[PDB]
Amino acid sequence: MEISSLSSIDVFKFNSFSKFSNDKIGVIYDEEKLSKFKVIMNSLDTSEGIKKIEVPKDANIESFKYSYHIQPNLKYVEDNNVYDGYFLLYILVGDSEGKSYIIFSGTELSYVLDKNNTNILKEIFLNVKKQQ
Amino acid sequence: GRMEISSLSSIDVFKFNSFSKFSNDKIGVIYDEEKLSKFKVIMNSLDTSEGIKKIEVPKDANIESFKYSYHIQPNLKYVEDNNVYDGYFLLYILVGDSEGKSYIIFSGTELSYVLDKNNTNILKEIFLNVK
Repeated sequence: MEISSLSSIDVFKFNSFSKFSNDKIGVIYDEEKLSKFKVIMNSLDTSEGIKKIEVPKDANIESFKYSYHIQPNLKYVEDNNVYDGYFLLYILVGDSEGKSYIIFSGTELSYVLDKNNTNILKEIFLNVKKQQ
Repeated sequence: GRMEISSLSSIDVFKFNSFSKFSNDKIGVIYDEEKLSKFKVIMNSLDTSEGIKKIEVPKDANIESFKYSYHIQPNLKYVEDNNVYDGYFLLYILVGDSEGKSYIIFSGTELSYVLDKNNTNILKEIFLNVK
């Protein structure tokens, strides 16, 4: 299963570490931001700058530049066929050490990302706005 | 991104013998997943990364300036309109000049890209010891 494309990322207020948020902030549609997030998502288990870790249970949102619950809406390839899918993620971008975290909602699967990846995440999540 | 490369099966490598005609002088083939996956990422990021820039085709590039110069045929699968298709590209590639830059030119077109030092380092890994 490989992500071929993202169509959007729905962005929600980070209001829980256990339940995916229904407090919607906005949506990311920009092709370049989506392409950069795809690359990160496809490199979680194969990059020197990303590491699988236990869920940081004592993390809090005030320690990070950006904290959101996000739903990347995507297409993936499996068995030479294309499928529509999504993920429900908690994302914590840019702590005091320049690290970031991605947690898969409803699981204990999580990753820590290095400064290089954090810089990319800061580009992706800059000025998330509601059309209002 | 209406067309997204999902995977590469190989890259055929040919001698860089022209700036106008794709070479049929075969040197070898790259099969390594680590290498192919890195090349895939570059090809999908040509228009969407800070380290790659669309440029006019270089008018006075010399193969002697580069660590590697090849004509390459990446063999691939891509997604378009919810289908997986077989495809390929015919590229001229110039890897690692004295400024650490690399170039990709699409054979038979005016489409070309310059790649930064980070990408050049990746290309050097991909094109090390072609057999």
